[PDB]
Amino acid sequence: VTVTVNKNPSHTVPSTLYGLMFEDINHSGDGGLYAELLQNRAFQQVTPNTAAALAAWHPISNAKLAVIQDPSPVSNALPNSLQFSVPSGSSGRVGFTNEGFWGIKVDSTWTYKASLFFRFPTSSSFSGALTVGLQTNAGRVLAQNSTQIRGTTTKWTQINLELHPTASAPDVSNSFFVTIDGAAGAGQTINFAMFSLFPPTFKNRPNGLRADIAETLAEMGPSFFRFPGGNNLEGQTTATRWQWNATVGSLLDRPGRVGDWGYVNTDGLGLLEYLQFFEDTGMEPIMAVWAGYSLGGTSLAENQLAPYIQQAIDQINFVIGDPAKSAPAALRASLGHPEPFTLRFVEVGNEDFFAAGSYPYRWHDFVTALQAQFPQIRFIATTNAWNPVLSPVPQSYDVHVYQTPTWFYQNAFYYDGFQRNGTTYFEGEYAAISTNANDLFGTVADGRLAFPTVQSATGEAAFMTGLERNSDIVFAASYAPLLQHVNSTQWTPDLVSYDAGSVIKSTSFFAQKLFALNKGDQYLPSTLPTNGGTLHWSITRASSSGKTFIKIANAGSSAQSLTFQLTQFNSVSSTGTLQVLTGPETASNTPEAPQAIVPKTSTIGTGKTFTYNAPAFSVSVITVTTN
Ligand SMILES: *[C@@H]1O[C@H](CO)[C@@H](O[C@@H]2O[C@H](CO)[C@@H](O[C@@H]3O[C@H](CO[C@H]4O[C@H](CO)[C@@H](O)[C@H](O)[C@@H]4O)[C@@H](O)[C@H](O)[C@@H]3O)[C@H](O)[C@H]2NC(C)=O)[C@H](O)[C@H]1NC(C)=O
Ligand SMILES: *[C@@H]1O[C@H](CO)[C@@H](O[C@@H]2O[C@H](CO)[C@@H](O)[C@H](O)[C@H]2NC(C)=O)[C@H](O)[C@H]1NC(C)=O
Ligand SMILES: *[C@@H]1O[C@H](CO)[C@@H](O[C@@H]2O[C@H](CO)[C@@H](O)[C@H](O)[C@H]2NC(C)=O)[C@H](O)[C@H]1NC(C)=O
Ligand SMILES: *[C@@H]1O[C@H](CO)[C@@H](O[C@@H]2O[C@H](CO)[C@@H](O)[C@H](O)[C@H]2NC(C)=O)[C@H](O)[C@H]1NC(C)=O
Ligand SMILES: [Cl-]
Repeated sequence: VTVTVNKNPSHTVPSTLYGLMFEDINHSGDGGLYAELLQNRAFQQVTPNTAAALAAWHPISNAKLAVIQDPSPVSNALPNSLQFSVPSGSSGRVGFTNEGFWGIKVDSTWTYKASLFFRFPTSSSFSGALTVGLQTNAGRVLAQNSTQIRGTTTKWTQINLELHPTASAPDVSNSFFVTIDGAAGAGQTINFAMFSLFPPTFKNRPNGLRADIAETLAEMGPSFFRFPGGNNLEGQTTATRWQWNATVGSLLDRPGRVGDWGYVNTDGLGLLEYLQFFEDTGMEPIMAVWAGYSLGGTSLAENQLAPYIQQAIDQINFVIGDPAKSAPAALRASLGHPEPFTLRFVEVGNEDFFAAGSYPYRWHDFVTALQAQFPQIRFIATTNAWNPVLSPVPQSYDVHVYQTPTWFYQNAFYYDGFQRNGTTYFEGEYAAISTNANDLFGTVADGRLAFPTVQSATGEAAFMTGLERNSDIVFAASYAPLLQHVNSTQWTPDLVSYDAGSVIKSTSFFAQKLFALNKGDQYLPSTLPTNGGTLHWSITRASSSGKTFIKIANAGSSAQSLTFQLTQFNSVSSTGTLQVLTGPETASNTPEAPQAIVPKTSTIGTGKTFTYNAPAFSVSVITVTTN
């Protein structure tokens, strides 16, 4: 195929074209990006006196454990405590462990910060050391530290101890422990609350993020971060929706909530931690607000919305408001960040195409109020575009699609037919999820992808060339989901996977990275690909340097030759860089083979006219300099 590349651009490529979509799914927040190592650290949103309330906690020796509704809890937000009892007639180490999120990486180059609160519910004669530490799951101590406590301590008391392992563990099958001497402790009861164990964090932020994951996200060169959902925004009912103000301030004051993926969220990854991550990485937010619908099916009635609209105003004021003018903005300043954060885009709800009967009045009432308070923000509608008709007219829509790899290359012209009428489009969730057109959301046995494949990433890349061609109206696009804990998964495939110790970069990750890191500010129109075909391309140019990025997706089973014609340019470099992602159709990066499929860089001969053989199932970027 002969591809003519015009010198005169057709439009400016948005700075926001490629970015990330986050919600806490597959333990992407708790157990993932948020660096806390203890699971069920504060007994949030569990039922006292059940086995479920003790999830992740285990006795050492003859310890007796129960989660209680404490008569004198550590805080209003944290009503549950761990009741630890040592039988009379005891000796030797006694206590309890936390298994982490399916393990804990123990590294001799890391300092860990352990903390907990305790009190004796009945004043006692106990006198002895409280030891915290890390052990292998077979019981070998890796690190420990201790402090003296007394049974006369009936008031809540925080212990803060560092841990300094001298040797790394051989694997991640390790636990945090708390012990006393069982002879000293015989017959004693202690109540505990609000445990925490942190490793070193990204940018050394207090209450911050897991560095290997945070660095992997920054490596893809994203421009935006959509958060906090996604389904995790919505709750199952009004009462269990995400609420900004429950996620800020002391961890003692964050109640947590039951999320939308079968597990409790601590809300330790809260609004300020998100915003600080954006500052640390150069991303801008696309922030969602709850919009009167929850996943159990209930829409608030129109005459019930006012307090929820106010809460959305408060949320935005926390991010951008003048501290002198609102309580939320004053709270951001009191938490150490008096300058406003950047916020250009707010999404109204999530997937309101499931509740399109009520979205017209919810959209109308939310956006009327929010646009008046925040004239500069662009509000994003979540129903299917133009059906139903919304008032006020949306300036943006969020479009989601989960489909087969084949659908993606067949639908690369999705935006070409749209009118250009001042509305922009956010492809806020997309992925090729299954090879089974008849059951997309099924099991791996029935075609669901466990991990992205070369097939899936190449189909996505073909669709992405269409997003880039149509970036006069498409302003943003993000794969979903972003993150997966391989030991606790509710959705596959995912962009980036991990266990307690290591990260896996998928084929799709590398397609996202190749697109985002090789993107000019000028879109150069070219000969169109075949609508419905397997071979697609998109060309952009950096206005300041002349670097010219030719992105090619061959989503089919045969190699195809392209002849690029750049004769409209006065000069084209005689060599270019070539970056190629390819492999067997069904190949994936997995925990067992995490680098099976990675990009390869080389040089190729270029000029005013030059050829390139795009392999079957490949994503290629050719970079030349043009003037
Ligand atoms: C700005 O440009 C937009 C993009 O071109 C315009 O969007 C179009 O808006 C009209 C309403 O004004 C929509 O038309 C409705 O279509 C439905 C039926 O639809 C569906 O089936 C067709 C096959 O026929 C399919 O293409 C869709 O995906 C659906 O499966 C009618 O029942 C209504 O009475 C009405 O005709 C278009 O659907 C819509 N196009 C797209 C691509 O979304 C928009 O109106 C413009 N906005 C302004 C303010 O001017
Ligand atoms: C036990 O924990 C304490 C408290 O975290 C550690 O003491 C700190 O050590 C660091 C690094 O040497 C100092 O910067 C702090 O000033 C110390 N704080 C206090 C309150 O003393 C101590 O190193 C830990 N001991 C072991 C064996 O891990
Ligand atoms: C977060 O703020 C919301 C208000 O924006 C609080 O919810 C209100 O709580 C009061 C007292 O229980 C109720 O009478 C109101 O009906 C609630 N309003 C809404 C909109 O839900 C919520 O309690 C705050 N969360 C925390 C942890 O303090
Ligand atoms: C967490 O998931 C990992 C990755 O799947 C598990 O490690 C694998 O375990 C299987 C079954 O024992 C082995 O065949 C693989 O070779 C292991 N893979 C790797 C890369 O080590 C791990 O066991 C899981 N952890 C828990 C606690 O279930
Ligand atoms: Cl397919």
